[PDB]
Amino acid sequence: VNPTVFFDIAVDGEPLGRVSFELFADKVPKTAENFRALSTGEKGFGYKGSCFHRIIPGFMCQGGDFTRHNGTGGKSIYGEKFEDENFILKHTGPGILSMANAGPNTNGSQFFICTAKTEWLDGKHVVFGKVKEGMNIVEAMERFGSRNGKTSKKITIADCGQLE
Repeated sequence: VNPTVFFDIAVDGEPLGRVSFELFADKVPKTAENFRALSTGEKGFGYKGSCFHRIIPGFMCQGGDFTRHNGTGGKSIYGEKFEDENFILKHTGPGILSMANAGPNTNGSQFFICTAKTEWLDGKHVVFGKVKEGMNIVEAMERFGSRNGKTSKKITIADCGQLE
């Protein structure tokens, strides 16, 4: 009953592979529904064509800024920012999907994919999903990041949507 969405990832326009995510709609329904709608684009805007603007190997891949493409933009289906829903789920290891924010109750559309267990983020960023298939593709994305987060090639979401 938990939805599954996919990202087809392209590197400088060349297809890399597909990542699918389980969204924990049972535990964080309002936040999950945000990510799901933005993945299908059914509200008229969302993630298709946007880039991963910050990739730090051994830490995380950050994306979701589809209005300014650099970490300063984005917006939710609920408006420009929505509340921290809960912190039931923790940052337990690689593959965790969590919301970026700018302080309490500032969730928009930016998210990150953890590539290591980030426990210091617990209680500060809302965890709402996990990589289901294609963790190897996230590992391949990592190799295009750097210590300061700048990517050496452009990593884009060429297509996305709902599988299940």
